[PDB]
Amino acid sequence: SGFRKMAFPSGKVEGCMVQVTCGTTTLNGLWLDDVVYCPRHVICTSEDMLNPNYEDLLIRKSNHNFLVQAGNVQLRVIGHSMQNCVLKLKVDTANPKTPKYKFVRIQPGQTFSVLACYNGSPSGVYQCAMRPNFTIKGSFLNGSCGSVGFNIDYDCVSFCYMHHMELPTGVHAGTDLEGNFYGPFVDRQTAQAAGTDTTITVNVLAWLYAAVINGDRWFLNRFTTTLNDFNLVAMKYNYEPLTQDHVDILGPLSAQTGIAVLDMCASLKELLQNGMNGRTILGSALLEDEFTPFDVVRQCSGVT
Amino acid sequence: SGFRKMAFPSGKVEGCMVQVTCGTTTLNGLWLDDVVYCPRHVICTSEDMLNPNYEDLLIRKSNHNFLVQAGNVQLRVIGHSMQNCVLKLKVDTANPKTPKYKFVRIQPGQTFSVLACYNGSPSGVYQCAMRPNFTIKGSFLNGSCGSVGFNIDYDCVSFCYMHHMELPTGVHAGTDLEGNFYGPFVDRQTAQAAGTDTTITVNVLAWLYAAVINGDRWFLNRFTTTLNDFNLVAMKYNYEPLTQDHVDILGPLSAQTGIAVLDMCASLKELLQNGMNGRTILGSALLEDEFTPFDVVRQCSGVT
Ligand SMILES: COc1ccc2cncc(NC(=O)Cc3cccc(Cl)c3)c2c1
Ligand SMILES: COc1ccc2cncc(NC(=O)Cc3cccc(Cl)c3)c2c1
Repeated sequence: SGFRKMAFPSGKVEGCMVQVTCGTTTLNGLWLDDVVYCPRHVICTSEDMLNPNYEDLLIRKSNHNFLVQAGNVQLRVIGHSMQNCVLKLKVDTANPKTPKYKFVRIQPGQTFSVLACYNGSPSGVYQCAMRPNFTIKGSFLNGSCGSVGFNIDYDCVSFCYMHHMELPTGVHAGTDLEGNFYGPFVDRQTAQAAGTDTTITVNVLAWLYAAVINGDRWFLNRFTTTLNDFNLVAMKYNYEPLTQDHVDILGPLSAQTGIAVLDMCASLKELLQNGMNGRTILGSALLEDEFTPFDVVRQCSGVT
Repeated sequence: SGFRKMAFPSGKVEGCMVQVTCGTTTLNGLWLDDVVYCPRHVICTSEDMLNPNYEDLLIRKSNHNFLVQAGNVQLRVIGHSMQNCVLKLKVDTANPKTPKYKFVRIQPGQTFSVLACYNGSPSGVYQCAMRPNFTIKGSFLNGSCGSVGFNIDYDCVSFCYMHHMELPTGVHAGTDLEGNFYGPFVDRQTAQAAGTDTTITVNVLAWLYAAVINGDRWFLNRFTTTLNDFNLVAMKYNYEPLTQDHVDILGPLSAQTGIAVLDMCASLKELLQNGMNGRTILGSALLEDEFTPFDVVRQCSGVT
């Protein structure tokens, strides 16, 4: 038993973390095979950060201008390209520690592990979620740019996120590994609307199943509800609307506990309308939405 | 900005995770140099788990009975010894991936990262704290025995915890790497008193400093307090008594924010006497005590 905000082991990812220096700026790069991926804002200076002409800024750059360092050994840059908002630097050596990897674009509400890095050195790892508004609530400081988010299935690392920017609101915005930002965000030091963020309902329901599995049952009740009635309650409390696909994904947890998904919806409806009344669920005084149904299954079954 | 329950990168630790099989039982081992450390309850069977005679059970065992597996390759056991509640199996090969390591016994209130493993395979990593009552609130399933807790300074892994047991209350008990349990716990399937657990006050104060550093200031007030007055409040709310040593350790965070430790104590006194009033601090509706002053400094400064 026990329920923690568990991240994937970062080992396979530490072996890809490099330091990228361009001009006066240093950020993190992801060395996979003979390519180093990093945020394109490495070619920028403070003056041009308000609205940079990335194509023009990259033109004044040659392979020898980009300095890629892997721990201590210098990598030789033989090619440079800009793919959306990332630079792909072809290096003459393939990373001996490259794991089996995929570049995947996650959906909002999905979770992943983040390995925060500074100067190519990892400092920590935390599990987080792609918010419905495409922001992430991470922990990032200056120099954390280039830190990646990922998921791990058996031996394959699916890279899903690269950190680029911190919004004035303190939340974080970044891209997939092909350079496409999640959300409407652009790599300019300009004020940007993060958007209205909602609560990932299916994740809160999955965490309620995780609570029952781990002994917390006080929130269970003699009531049930329909998808329609629950969705009216969810709309009032800024929760993502529940669909039959969400109910289907909660099938495994519903079968393990023997609690129908609409009976768990009725418990969540009561928790929303009445609050926690000073109590806790899994050590928390608020409803948690950063555990997908898959995360709860993995943690309560012990998939390695 | 941002404040997460960040764990150390698990890379250096994954390279030491082995699988130990003895008889019908399988648990995790820590392969450092030519020794594999694991919980001694690997030599037990269900019948003798109520009160095992470990000395007698180990006598019926020879080096060839212990099966140590590192990923896929089998290790050759040339020596076996029992040190308190851990077995030290001398293997003929030194772990090529052994990091610079220390075996340290942490104090209650200290934090560490845990790499949960099953069959020698890591599954996740989470940051947690040694509770004042010497239990840990981890996430462990059957087969998680042998999973270690650690801290990392530069390149040195300080191993501080080895998981042995889950108490009937769902909390976890384990040992240091010399086989000494933290707390009064023994490796027997017997009901054991976990003890009264208190809230690590200096950690809650450190997290309040982390809240101010990251924009959350609603809890700050026009009041101050003495060590004595604050300690009366802490006693009523089952918080660890604050000492001048705790105040001294909060010196760096007090200097960064410019908020005197006794003014932050007065804010905590109000939060305890009045609750959060439905609000949150760093995304939480309760007072957090699993971030030491060092953790807050590391996370808000970016030590790699
Ligand atoms: C300067 O202080 C910080 C603190 C925390 C930080 C956390 N994440 C990122 C940082 N910097 C940037 O976002 C730099 C930047 C600016 C505009 C557009 C783009 Cl793509 C990048 C951070 C800086
Ligand atoms: C059998 O199910 C579980 C579930 C979660 C579990 C989480 N941690 C540990 C487990 N097992 C034990 O503690 C085995 C045991 C028993 C008595 C004394 C000692 Cl030293 C060891 C777990 C078992």
